[PDB]
Amino acid sequence: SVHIGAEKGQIADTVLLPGDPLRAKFIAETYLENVECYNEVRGMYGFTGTYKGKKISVQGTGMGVPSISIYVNELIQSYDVQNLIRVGSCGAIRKDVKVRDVILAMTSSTDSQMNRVAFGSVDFAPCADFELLKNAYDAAKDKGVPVTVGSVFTADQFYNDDSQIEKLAKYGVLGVEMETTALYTLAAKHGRKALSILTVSDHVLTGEETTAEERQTTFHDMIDVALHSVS
Amino acid sequence: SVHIGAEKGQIADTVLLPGDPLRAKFIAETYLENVECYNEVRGMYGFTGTYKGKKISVQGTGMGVPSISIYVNELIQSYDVQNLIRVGSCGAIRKDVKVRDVILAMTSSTDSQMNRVAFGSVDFAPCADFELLKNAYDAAKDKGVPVTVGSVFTADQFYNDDSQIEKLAKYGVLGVEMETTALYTLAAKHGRKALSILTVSDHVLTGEETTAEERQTTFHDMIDVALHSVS
Amino acid sequence: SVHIGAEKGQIADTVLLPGDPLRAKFIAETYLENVECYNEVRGMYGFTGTYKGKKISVQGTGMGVPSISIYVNELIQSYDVQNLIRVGSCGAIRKDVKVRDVILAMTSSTDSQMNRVAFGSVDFAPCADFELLKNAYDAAKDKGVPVTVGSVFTADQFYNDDSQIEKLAKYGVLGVEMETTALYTLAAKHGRKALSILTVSDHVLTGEETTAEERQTTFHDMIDVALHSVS
Amino acid sequence: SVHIGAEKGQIADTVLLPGDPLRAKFIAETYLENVECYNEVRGMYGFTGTYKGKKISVQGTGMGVPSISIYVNELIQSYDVQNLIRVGSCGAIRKDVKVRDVILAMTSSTDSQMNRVAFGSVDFAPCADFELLKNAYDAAKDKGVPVTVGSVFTADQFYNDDSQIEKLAKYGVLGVEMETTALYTLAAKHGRKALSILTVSDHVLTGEETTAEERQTTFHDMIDVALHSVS
Amino acid sequence: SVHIGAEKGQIADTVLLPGDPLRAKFIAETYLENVECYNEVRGMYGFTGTYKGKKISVQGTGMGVPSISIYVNELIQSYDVQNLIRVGSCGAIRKDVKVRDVILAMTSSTDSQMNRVAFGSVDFAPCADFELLKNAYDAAKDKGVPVTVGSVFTADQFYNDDSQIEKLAKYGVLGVEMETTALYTLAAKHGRKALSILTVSDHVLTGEETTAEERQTTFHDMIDVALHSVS
Amino acid sequence: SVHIGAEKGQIADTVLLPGDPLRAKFIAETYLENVECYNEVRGMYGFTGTYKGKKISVQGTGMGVPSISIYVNELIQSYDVQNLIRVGSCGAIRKDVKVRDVILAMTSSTDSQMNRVAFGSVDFAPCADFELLKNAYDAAKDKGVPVTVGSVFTADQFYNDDSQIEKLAKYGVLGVEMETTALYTLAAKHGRKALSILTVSDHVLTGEETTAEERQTTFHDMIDVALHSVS
Ligand SMILES: Nc1nc2c(nc(Br)n2[C@@H]2O[C@H](CO)[C@@H](O)[C@H]2O)c(=O)[nH]1
Ligand SMILES: Nc1nc2c(nc(Br)n2[C@@H]2O[C@H](CO)[C@@H](O)[C@H]2O)c(=O)[nH]1
Ligand SMILES: Nc1nc2c(nc(Br)n2[C@@H]2O[C@H](CO)[C@@H](O)[C@H]2O)c(=O)[nH]1
Ligand SMILES: Nc1nc2c(nc(Br)n2[C@@H]2O[C@H](CO)[C@@H](O)[C@H]2O)c(=O)[nH]1
Ligand SMILES: Nc1nc2c(nc(Br)n2[C@@H]2O[C@H](CO)[C@@H](O)[C@H]2O)c(=O)[nH]1
Ligand SMILES: Nc1nc2c(nc(Br)n2[C@@H]2O[C@H](CO)[C@@H](O)[C@H]2O)c(=O)[nH]1
Repeated sequence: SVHIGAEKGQIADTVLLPGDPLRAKFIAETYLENVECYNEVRGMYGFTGTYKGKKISVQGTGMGVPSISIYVNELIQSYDVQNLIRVGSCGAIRKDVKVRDVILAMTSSTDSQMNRVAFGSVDFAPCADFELLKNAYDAAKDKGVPVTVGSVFTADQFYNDDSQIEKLAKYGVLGVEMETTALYTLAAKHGRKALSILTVSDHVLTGEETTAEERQTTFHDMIDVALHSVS
Repeated sequence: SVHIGAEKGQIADTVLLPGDPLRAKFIAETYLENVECYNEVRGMYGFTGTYKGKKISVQGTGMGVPSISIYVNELIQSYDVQNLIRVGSCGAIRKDVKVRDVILAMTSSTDSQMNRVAFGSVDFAPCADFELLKNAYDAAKDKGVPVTVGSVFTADQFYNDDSQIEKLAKYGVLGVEMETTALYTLAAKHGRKALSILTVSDHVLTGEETTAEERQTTFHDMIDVALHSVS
Repeated sequence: SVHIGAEKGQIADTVLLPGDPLRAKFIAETYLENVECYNEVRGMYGFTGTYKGKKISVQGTGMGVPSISIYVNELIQSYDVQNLIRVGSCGAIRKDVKVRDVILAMTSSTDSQMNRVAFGSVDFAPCADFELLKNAYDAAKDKGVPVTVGSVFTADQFYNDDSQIEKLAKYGVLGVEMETTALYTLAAKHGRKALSILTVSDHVLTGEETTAEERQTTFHDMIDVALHSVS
Repeated sequence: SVHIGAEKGQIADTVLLPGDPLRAKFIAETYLENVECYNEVRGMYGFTGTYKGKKISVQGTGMGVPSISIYVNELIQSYDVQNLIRVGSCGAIRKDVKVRDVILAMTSSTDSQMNRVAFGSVDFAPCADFELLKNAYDAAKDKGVPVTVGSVFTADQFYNDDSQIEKLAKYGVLGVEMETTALYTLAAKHGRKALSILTVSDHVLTGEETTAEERQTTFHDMIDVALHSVS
Repeated sequence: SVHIGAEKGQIADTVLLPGDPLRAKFIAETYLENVECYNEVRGMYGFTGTYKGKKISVQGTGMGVPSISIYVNELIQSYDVQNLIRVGSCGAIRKDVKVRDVILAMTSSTDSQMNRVAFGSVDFAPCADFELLKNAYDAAKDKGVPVTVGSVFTADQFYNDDSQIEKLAKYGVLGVEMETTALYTLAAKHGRKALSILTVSDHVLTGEETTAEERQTTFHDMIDVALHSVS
Repeated sequence: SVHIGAEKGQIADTVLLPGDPLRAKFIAETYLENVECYNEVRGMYGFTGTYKGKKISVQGTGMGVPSISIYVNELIQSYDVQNLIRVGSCGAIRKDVKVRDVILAMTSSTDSQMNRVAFGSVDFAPCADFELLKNAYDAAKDKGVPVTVGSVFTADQFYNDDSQIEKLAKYGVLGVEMETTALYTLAAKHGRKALSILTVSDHVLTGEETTAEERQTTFHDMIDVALHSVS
């Protein structure tokens, strides 16, 4: 595989997908037993290890549809990965999305052309794998972790003169990130399972920041939910 | 309201949405107590009645994004309707979608331009209200009704020289109907709740028909699921 | 035929196409001899009968490109229908379109994606069959019925936050309805003949309503023109 | 006016619009009394003269939407031109369009982006002014000149690897030229009157050429029809 | 060749491409030895002659993507033309583009659909042939003629209610003309060499005109640069 | 600045832009004096150091329009960067592009929607800053490094079922990468200077790989050209 320097078997059925390869390192080393690094290519670290005696891998994706598509493609095609879970965050675009909320994306809107390229006059709506979604949801409820289930917006431009998120907020969209559409689309295409779990980095519309302590907590809940949504 | 001849209060918080106004009549009269017809405009019958002592209405929608949008718009704007549930069927486009399956749409793809008109370079992904979805799902599981959760395709043309459903099947899309995108989009826009529950009228790709008896059963399960997903 | 429960021969060469299936019933029973109903499917009534000893049928279409396309498709493919005439109304978008005017559409603009789906980078301009147009025009002139000949706009959304009709008015477009583009496109594709004849339900831009009496008259003139444009 | 070197009044209410400025010269000098040339700018000759004691002008347009738009724009804006009549030819794309036929375009399809630029998600259908159309039609019938009334295709590329005219033929489109959409669109926008009258230069699909003698005749009929459609 | 009445060999490897066929005549007769006119078709004059003992031709193109595409297509396909150089002018859309500047276009933006037709979801960026570009640049520098190298905008509409040139100026685009995209695209497609050299007819945004004397000079420099960029 | 943890002044006027943050480290440490790392955020290392007594920085960009846009945006907005030079490689899509060639992109095509989002019906052609281009070209020629000047294709999908590069090759496009369009577009928008210099990682169409030794050499020439194109 071109972008991942690993061997047959070095990668688990379940990969967790942060955007930052340093959060990849942090996650593995903080949460997992007998950790191994399998990829050092391009600094986009991946790691396999164990959680409750079950194998789990953690691969960085980079930022943007185009970067994540690369990793998801190779993970699926070259390493027969079965379940794929994005664990990152997003800018919240609604007031009712609270900074302690954990978002489970049923679907994703986008200004990426990726789907228009393949489909033309169809708006393809990507779709989370429901069984993973239900699991993650259950895992949250049973521990009373605050959870919201709805849609997000996979953007191409972080800095965006022509942002239409105001209109997206008005249609119930929860927050904007930059990966989900690609994950959900590529996974479904290959008959695989995928889900994005997200925390709120800030409220983008009402301006305000969230604190370091608030981020640590919700981060930690995201990884918890992800892990138990699986074991 | 232009298309519905009813009075303030004559319509419930929860409306069920068949496409056929004669299935609207059938549903109400078969399932509901002390039934009343409130709309005779254009033959697109609507009915309010009672189920387990709780008010429920049933309004026909017509076929197509443009027709349902009319009814959904008026129901929401003129009659402050809170929950909206499409109960119809669809052509299945995958082999693994069985003729006894009951489909709960998390989202919908489309070749309707309705969203491109409002959004331009965004693929808007419509999103089912999750709380209704979960309810309907639970209601099925607890009675052991076979249920599938995924996406569908809201088409504009029934007869379609340029059908791309083959490609849609390959991405996990379950079946094609002609209403969901509109329901989900208009509902979310108005901060309301919506869901499409669907049965399989036929397999469109593998050609074969389903029998009258198979349709009666699954139909009956759809209305059951809808009702209990609410009470 | 899937949507029409009729037998070979039960449907005439010339079908008149109201949107409302109750105007279908009204028209037939008010204007035609030895009337027969051939379709009760979905409440979308169709009727064959006689006018001046010549067979004429009247089929409801529903509202929207997607609904009418269904009926037009089946009428053409399953019942070898030769001439198709939409008789409905429209919202007028110009001041010079008077509430007593009868509109004959030479062509139609649209925000439906139906043609973009089939054609891509082509703006397909649908085209009325001229021989029917000329007839209808003659039939009006010879009785001195006020008649206007120009274009309309086939819309997808009745209620439309992103309405561009102001700009359409400025280019001479007369009024907005929701069926013509589909009729004209499907008819021409099958080497058949089609025409939309329309009355003014209201002025949409200058706001004002038209009265019940004004509508009865112009309605009656529309059906007159349609019938004589044929006999 | 930038592209036309003429003075207030030097140009008539009725301008005839060939594409070739040498057919402009030919037309005027062959058909008109006391001829005057008013424009020599860019070689795109225009001429005013008299026909049956009534003033008529004849201005070359060039080939393509972009060129004709220039001349039509200036003629309308700078010289208050009221009626505009394209007299050129086209490649026929249907077998039933005979080489002696004279085409009156009710409307025009296009791959020009001109309308998509102004309108976005609307397919704008340009529309001939009916009163001119009727006149031209009458003028043909009364002299028994063979005449067809339908649509054409305004193309951007003469030589076209991606030609979709095969599909356009199947929808009843008669022939392809390169000016009409622009004429009809700009004229209607300015509350003016326009019409394209066309002869068949060749059959494009069935390959075959038409002879010099056949072209002279039909040409001559086109100019005849145009003139009498006015006097 | 359909649009050019010339014989095998009558046209040089290097053709200069003004838009005006009268500037074509002027150029040849002012700059070239033993001049011959080979095309009189449609008034779009072409001329072959000699400059410093080397053959050079000069063909008018008309205005617009669609017109120039015709001439470029035939010149390339029918007369095996190798180098093609547009010598015209443009409206400047930036303050820093001075009225004495000579523009060499590396590339061109457009609202023509020509490339979208062939490519769909790709923005094709046309590309000047660099060897010609470098030559022309050198030829300017060595004589100290003021020269700017950047991009332009090939527009379809001269008069443009929906002009986006303000936004184009902000991205460094230098000026607007109506031919370059077509030249560069068709030339590259046929493995040929092309370049647009342009003078400033006016500043379009800041309104002001340039004088007749300023135009004569820069014109003369354009033709100079073109010729020496070749000998 | 959100994505780069550096202080005012820590970053030079001239930044070199590899995609791989490990090639960023390699480049700096191999080519530059008194090297300093200023960014460790996300593993996307940036470094400032000295070359021939002049300050030069080297920042990784990630893969894809969306990732590079982030870094370019911050570098320009937060650190007033003046010149930006992408030094990476690309898949060659033409036979005449030799594995030892060094590509200087005058412009870039794309299937990214980034520009369509901002521009709509315009194909925006991004444009390299010519002064940097000329420098880099000169620097190559004077040392006799093999250099090609033309266009490339900025793709969104590395793995691409719907690849149109075959058609792009036919129009002279040299190779496909994933960053240039974004660089050139964002740089020009902010009145800055940018250039992509590229080596050939493989021939994508004719299949064959290039060797490790061939890559080391051309890589080394790319960095050489970049540096001297500046000093
Ligand atoms: N567009 C956008 N992306 C965001 C935002 N906050 C975050 Br964390 N992201 C994510 O973080 C990366 C860029 O910061 C991308 O992967 C996004 O998924 C935001 O406020 N806006
Ligand atoms: N496009 C499409 N629509 C279908 C199909 N089967 C059914 Br029931 N429908 C639904 O039935 C109506 C038309 O028959 C529309 O509302 C659709 O929701 C099908 O096989 N294809
Ligand atoms: N969009 C639109 N459609 C209209 C209007 N008035 C009428 Br009657 N219609 C027609 O009536 C149906 C919806 O009311 C559609 O079939 C349209 O053809 C109007 O003011 N606007
Ligand atoms: N695209 C196209 N245009 C044609 C054709 N025949 C003729 Br005459 N034209 C017209 O002639 C000019 C180019 O030859 C354009 O103005 C068109 O209006 C044809 O076969 N194809
Ligand atoms: N759109 C546009 N085209 C221009 C302008 N100035 C000139 Br000279 N042109 C060129 O001149 C012709 C129309 O006047 C076209 O070929 C353009 O190349 C201008 O200010 N705007
Ligand atoms: N699409 C594409 N990108 C390529 C290729 N070879 C290379 Br190195 N790249 C570049 O390398 C990264 C992905 O491998 C992207 O940044 C591209 O710029 C190729 O053959 N195809």
